[PDB]
Amino acid sequence: QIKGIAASDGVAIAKAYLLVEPDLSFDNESVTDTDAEVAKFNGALNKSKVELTKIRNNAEKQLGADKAAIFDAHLLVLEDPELIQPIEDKIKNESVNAAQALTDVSNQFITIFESMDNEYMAERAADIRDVSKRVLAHILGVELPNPVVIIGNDLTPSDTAQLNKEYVQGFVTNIGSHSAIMSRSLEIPAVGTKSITEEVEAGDIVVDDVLPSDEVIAEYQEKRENFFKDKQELQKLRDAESVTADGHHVELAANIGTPNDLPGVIENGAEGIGLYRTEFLYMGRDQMPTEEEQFEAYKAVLEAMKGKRVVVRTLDIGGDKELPYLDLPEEMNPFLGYRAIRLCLDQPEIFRPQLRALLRASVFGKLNIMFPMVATIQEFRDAKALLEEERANLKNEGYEVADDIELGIMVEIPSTAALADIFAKEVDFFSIGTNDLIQYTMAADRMSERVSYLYQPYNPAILRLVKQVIEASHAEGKWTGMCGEMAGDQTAIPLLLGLGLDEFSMSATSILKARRLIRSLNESEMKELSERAVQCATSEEVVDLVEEYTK
Amino acid sequence: QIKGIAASDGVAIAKAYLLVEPDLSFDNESVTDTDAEVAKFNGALNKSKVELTKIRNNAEKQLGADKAAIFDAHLLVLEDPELIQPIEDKIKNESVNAAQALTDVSNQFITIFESMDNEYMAERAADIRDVSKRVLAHILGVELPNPVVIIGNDLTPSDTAQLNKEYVQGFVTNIGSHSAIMSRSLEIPAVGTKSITEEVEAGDIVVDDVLPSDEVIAEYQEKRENFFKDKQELQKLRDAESVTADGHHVELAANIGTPNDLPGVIENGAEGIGLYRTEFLYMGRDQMPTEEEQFEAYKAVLEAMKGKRVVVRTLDIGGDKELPYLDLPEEMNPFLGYRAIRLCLDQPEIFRPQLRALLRASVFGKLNIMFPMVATIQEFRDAKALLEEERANLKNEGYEVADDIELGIMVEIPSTAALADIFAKEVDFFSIGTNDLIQYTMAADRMSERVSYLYQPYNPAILRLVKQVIEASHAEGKWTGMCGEMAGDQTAIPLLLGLGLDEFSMSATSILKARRLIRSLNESEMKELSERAVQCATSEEVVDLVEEYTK
Repeated sequence: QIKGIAASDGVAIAKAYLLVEPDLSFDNESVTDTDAEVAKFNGALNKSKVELTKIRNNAEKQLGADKAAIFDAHLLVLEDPELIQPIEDKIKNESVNAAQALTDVSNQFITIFESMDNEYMAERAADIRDVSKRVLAHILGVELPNPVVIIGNDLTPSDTAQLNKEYVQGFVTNIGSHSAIMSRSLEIPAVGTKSITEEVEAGDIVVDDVLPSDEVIAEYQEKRENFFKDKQELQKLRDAESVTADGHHVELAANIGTPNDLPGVIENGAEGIGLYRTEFLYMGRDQMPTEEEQFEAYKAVLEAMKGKRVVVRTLDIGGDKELPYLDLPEEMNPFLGYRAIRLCLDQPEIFRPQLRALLRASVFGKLNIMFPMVATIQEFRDAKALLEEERANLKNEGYEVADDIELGIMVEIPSTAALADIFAKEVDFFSIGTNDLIQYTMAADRMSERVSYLYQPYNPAILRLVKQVIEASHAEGKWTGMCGEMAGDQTAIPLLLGLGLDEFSMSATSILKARRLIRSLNESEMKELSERAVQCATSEEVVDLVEEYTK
Repeated sequence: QIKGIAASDGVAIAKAYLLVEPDLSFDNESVTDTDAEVAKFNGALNKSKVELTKIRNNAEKQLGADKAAIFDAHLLVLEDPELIQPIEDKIKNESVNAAQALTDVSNQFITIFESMDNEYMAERAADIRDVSKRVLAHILGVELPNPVVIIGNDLTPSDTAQLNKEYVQGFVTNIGSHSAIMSRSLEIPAVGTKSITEEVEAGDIVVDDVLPSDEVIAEYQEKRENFFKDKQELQKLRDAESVTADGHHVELAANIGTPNDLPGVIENGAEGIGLYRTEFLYMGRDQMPTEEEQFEAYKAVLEAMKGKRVVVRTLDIGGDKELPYLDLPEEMNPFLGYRAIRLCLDQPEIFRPQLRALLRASVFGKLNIMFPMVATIQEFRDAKALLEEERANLKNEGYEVADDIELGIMVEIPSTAALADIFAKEVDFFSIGTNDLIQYTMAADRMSERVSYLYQPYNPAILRLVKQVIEASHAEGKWTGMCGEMAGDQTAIPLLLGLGLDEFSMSATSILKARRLIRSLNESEMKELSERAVQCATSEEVVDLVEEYTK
């Protein structure tokens, strides 16, 4: 029973392996029948060759290709006549046994090859030493490791590969890395010991380190069908609908910041993209991104989502970021200054390329465009007018532009929530960016440590502003989404459901667990939780109410 | 008709003065009756002395005291025998007239005294030259200036004082200072000319520069009874109530930042102090202010207001300010960080001295304590608990502490407005600090130029948050005040009245004009203006509605 119960999964229950290198010690004896001694050596030699030729071929046809070149090198050594002949001649002319004959001759090679200090000649001496050990073991009749719950002294980042990952089930508990690496990589169990070298015999274990009992072999056995159970039923929801137990439907979209995030979107079952952050196109470069370059990236995503909603956020950046082209002064409170839509409306030369590209990409999918940092109705109107201006420009140039592009704002500035009903008439949708709404509403820097205690996503104040935005959009027949981390928060989800949020958008690695929660919930019950939640005074009271309705 | 119609008031209509130095040129003649010529000189000498002795005495008994020492010096010169005798001897022995005799002898003195380069010997030569000119004028029979609408070539910061400020009514239009200074200082009119030296004769003007017409002398005459009319009826409201034409009562308090602001509070008719900023006690020093020092300053004001409400704001400061004692890190967005109540609750060693002093000072007047930057209900509760803790401490030490000290928060963080109804139960009052509420609600730095266009006090969003705070306090039987510049804004006042704000607090120099506006208004009509105002979409629409209801 050791520790280090991490690095990988749990519950293994298999045999063993013990990669401990056997005792290949021998006494330098003298032989009577040298011919027999030479045949003995030649027999171990060939046995080693068929062994290697089996290891090689059975490494490529599994999971090697490039891992199968060390064995061909191992094999090349054994074909070297300048190695074999000296051994045989020693057996004959010196009348010593094969074991020492092999060792003596191979040692000389090891000696000469390491004193060359070449990165390869030291590799050669390493191959000789490695294969010489194989023949020698055959020569002495000692069965050595080769391709169960593996267990070894150290952590070989080369030895742990020979075995077939298939039968290589269970775990691999050593004693402290090269072990904890493939531990989680092979998706197996682990459980960094020390005195594990004296556990069970060669027969044997149970990862989770228990080894055996034959009694409590049922507890962990079903505890395994509890680990795979969750992971399986979870991924099974990949295509399942996002519906509450009582039939209430919601959409679970993903937040991405690059077309490279697309694979994670599909493998998690997102129902669309609620936030396509576009800063990656502008940050880390010396020139602004061209219309054509942005077009390609918007179109790629629109098309890849096959008609699913894709909400692109126009440039949301300010002076606190590098940006060599463009000259943004220092600023005392950048989060309260010249940034996002303020910068874009003030510098249309950086905004037009983005709007033209979006407009052009709109024909390849279901595109929604949202503006960040809008504080006033006139700012939305100016942005929209500029979008319409380039719309007309694109048509007079022959380009096709989708006519039903929904325009919204990302609610983050409190004044925007205070006027929800007014914006709800001119806008097509709202998307609550709680990361910044919490910040501005609590007047606490989302990145500051000294005041992080005021960054309260569950505070009644936040819930109330979220509610008036949602209710304001529904009254005008529109919808409201959320792309702030809150939307993927297990504690917030129950509340958002009750409040009536239409679409939740989050990192792809959260949709599944979120879909699970949403299914095991009653909207009628969540609605009640939210009505009381917005009547609380503190965040703690809100939390207590959520742990209550989600017992 | 010149220009420069500023520097002072308007509408004068008086005589003239023309301080132009007369022509004191004379021809060096020869005299027959030297005795008569000496008596002539002696006659001008004595006439000058009684003239000066009159100027001296009639300078102290008016507005001089320290201005009456130049004349005694002027007089001391004329008593100097080393000056007189040489003149007389010249008249007798050289047989030349007094004019040249005086000039010649005085010149020598001027010569000798200026070549000494002393700051005083040059002052002596200046006195001689100045008084020598007086005798000489008498000697030639030339009436010179002495103590109407003054007019002169230059701007003498010494000549313009001889005349009695009483008869010195009207203005003083020169040609370009030493003129524009006392222009507004004497509260007279002005109207920086150039070719004004050739205006009206010695008889004569009308400041406002018209001079005379005897026809349009009625227009400006009543236009004067329009200037003094406003200024008079305005100060008459010093003791008048702050009531709307239809009987709605409100309080007009003052905002101060030091006991030295007290005189302006009384002379403007403030009905109390709505904001006593306490930063002055902490800024610009190397040690924190002691309890005793703060006590003295709070008590002084409490007592001086004779039972009128005095709302003290606890320390409202953050890292963006010097503050040598205390160590506040750099911070990227200080307005969104460690400051005000956040700093005080985190460093009670700086907060307790302030609360103890306030508690102690409470027995000398009607004190209200309000906390700044409160964002959460728990922050108010923690501040209150700490106040109660020192309350108990002070009583167990023998100090007296008023039991009815009202506790409130300065609403500036949006979350605070979103939860108005909750705070309205635990707090005694609210005081809207619109300077920062506008900033956080519009997410625009109150001090930043590039985004000042978003600092919109009349934006519907701001009006709505103000309204929900006021309505929330009234429902709990409490009151709401406002100390942001908005409360003293002529455009905002009509709206605040309609919204039902109980107390307006502003710089003392605004209460009068504000009281005027409030009186010439119908609350029932203002209430209607506000209901529509909170239904607008833009600031411009709000403004248009105010110019409409205040035609």
